[PDB]
Amino acid sequence: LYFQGADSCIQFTRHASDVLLNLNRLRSRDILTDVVIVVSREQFRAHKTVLMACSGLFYSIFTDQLKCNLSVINLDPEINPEGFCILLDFMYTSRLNLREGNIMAVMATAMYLQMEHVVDTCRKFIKASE
Amino acid sequence: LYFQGADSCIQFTRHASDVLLNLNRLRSRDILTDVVIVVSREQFRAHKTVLMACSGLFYSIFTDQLKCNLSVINLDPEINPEGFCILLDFMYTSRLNLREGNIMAVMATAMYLQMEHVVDTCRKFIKASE
Ligand SMILES: Cn1c(=O)c2c(c3cc(Nc4ccnc(Cl)c4C#N)ccc31)N[C@@H](C1CC1)C(F)(F)CO2
Ligand SMILES: Cn1c(=O)c2c(c3cc(Nc4ccnc(Cl)c4C#N)ccc31)N[C@@H](C1CC1)C(F)(F)CO2
Ligand SMILES: [Cl-]
Ligand SMILES: [Cl-]
Repeated sequence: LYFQGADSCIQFTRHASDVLLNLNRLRSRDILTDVVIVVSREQFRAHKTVLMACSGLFYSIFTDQLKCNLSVINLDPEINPEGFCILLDFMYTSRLNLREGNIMAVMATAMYLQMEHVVDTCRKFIKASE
Repeated sequence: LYFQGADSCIQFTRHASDVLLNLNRLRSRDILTDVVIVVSREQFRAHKTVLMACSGLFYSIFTDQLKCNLSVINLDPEINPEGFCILLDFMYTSRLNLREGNIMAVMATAMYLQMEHVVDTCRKFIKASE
């Protein structure tokens, strides 16, 4: 449940994961979602704070004085919707559903979105299959 | 960095804590904060999604069709501002700064805010000092 942290302060082991679980439940129920990400013919509702916390691209967009107030964000039409969906799920769950059939699209999408450790992980899995 | 989850899916160990760290950085810079919590003469800016994810009281308030749109929320004037501050910091960090001089106020505030495991932890620490 809790432990003594290195800073001599009480820390709750599952707190961060339980907060993320609740943020994903709010997303699933469309509660307090404040942006729709458009990827070709597909739309994905989300919370800007979670997107900024998980992506260098979204962090840049939503800290821009003009774009921070947009309710619709259109991604590059070359982005694969399934690749984006897999990464949005990862943002809200810490689970990345990589498969042989989606890894190239997930990697290209993570490069565009500036999610470096995901890109590095994709490169390592690709290197193992060559 | 990552591991094979029980659901045979790749999971990133530090993802949830790193997201929470970024949400606290946005709070510290007042980025995308969408509510001010008023506690007697003190004001605390925050993100409604994080408050709802961490409190039964805030979850009820921000799911109410009328209150979900309020930009200012006034707490009961009997709530101690320091106790609220300690709990808001806990929400964004997983670290609870309990001390002999603040534990009663933190416990009463956590009861009001419906943060059960925090209340239980406070009760256990109080029981040890009697
Ligand atoms: C480059 N980059 C990544 O490669 C990356 C990111 C990531 C996040 C920001 N956002 C921030 C940076 C710094 N400060 C502030 Cl307030 C914010 C905010 N808000 C920026 C660049 C990023 N986030 C992680 C999650 C934390 C775990 C991710 F795994 F989802 C993908 O990897
Ligand atoms: C009663 N109660 C607590 O006692 C409690 C809570 C807590 C949260 C909600 N919020 C939700 C519930 C269910 N579903 C959805 Cl979408 C939401 C949302 N959003 C409700 C009741 C709660 N949150 C945890 C953090 C998760 C770790 C806390 F540690 F900060 C304090 O303990
Ligand atoms: Cl302990
Ligand atoms: Cl592994």
